[PDB]
Amino acid sequence: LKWPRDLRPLAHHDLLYMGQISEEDRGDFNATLRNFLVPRVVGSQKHREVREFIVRSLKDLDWDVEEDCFDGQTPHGIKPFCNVIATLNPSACHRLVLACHYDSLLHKEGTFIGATDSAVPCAQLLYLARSLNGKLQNQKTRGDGLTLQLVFFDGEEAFERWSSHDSLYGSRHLAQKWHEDRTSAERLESCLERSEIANQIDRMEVMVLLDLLGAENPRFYSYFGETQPVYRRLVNIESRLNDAGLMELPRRRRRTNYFSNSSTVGFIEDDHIPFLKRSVPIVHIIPSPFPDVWHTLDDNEQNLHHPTISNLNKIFKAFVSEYLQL
Repeated sequence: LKWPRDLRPLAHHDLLYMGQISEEDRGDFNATLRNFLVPRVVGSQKHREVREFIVRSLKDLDWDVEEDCFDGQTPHGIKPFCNVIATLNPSACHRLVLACHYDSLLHKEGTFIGATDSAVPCAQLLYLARSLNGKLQNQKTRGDGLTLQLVFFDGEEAFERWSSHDSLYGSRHLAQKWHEDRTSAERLESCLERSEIANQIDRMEVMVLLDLLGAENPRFYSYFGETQPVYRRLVNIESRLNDAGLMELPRRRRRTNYFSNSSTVGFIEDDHIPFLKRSVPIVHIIPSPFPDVWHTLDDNEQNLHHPTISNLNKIFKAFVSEYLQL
């Protein structure tokens, strides 16, 4: 079946512009990232400070920001959780949703930063909102029924052994909340003609979930045939950026190959699961294999690979620009 929205290839001018990273761009991203490179344990002061920083950053950009807060039972007793949902144009029927988790694992061995997991994704979402703000604010005026939404999930990590009941606290909560919140196309602005809207979850046109990003040479695959048309845009954008010589490589005459033009047989549990189960199309931007530092105390700032992060930022900026026709 065809994707419900016609995907217009990015004009060369826009590809080149989105594929630019200046010294001011690097500095802004790095300043943003520094705010996340702290332990973010559920219920802790630093976790609250990170949430407040996300919320303030997006409110300052004139986004609608909801703090979806609740208490949930865990193997460590009752815990507070707060998802952050930022929506550029609340009234727009359809949302391109970009997401990640902002909590960090309570690690048995000691202080755990979770730099890839998911401090970098968090910073990338805020960087997108900041770097594209002018274009996003212009797009919001169009009345085209499409907008950008950023979701920062709380409580992705298990407190003890990962299980259906101990993991994905924020995403399970939000998916259920939105699924049970009934609405219809008539209540919303400019829904696509053949849309079936019965609840808030139906407004998530596609959820692009970023996780475990920041290590060198990640390998992505299309995890869902349903979103192959969207995934293939990431493949294409990466190819075009390489052809134009806009990717950072350590030697001349190399290419990045992050987005494999294949699917893989791999089952990964993550914040998309509660949405997938409710028919939200998913693009899961998570590497396979996971970074070598995964869930070790070495998942820290110095083990990040900055040229890779820069390259990913170019792909993501170009992707959002293409999808929203910025």
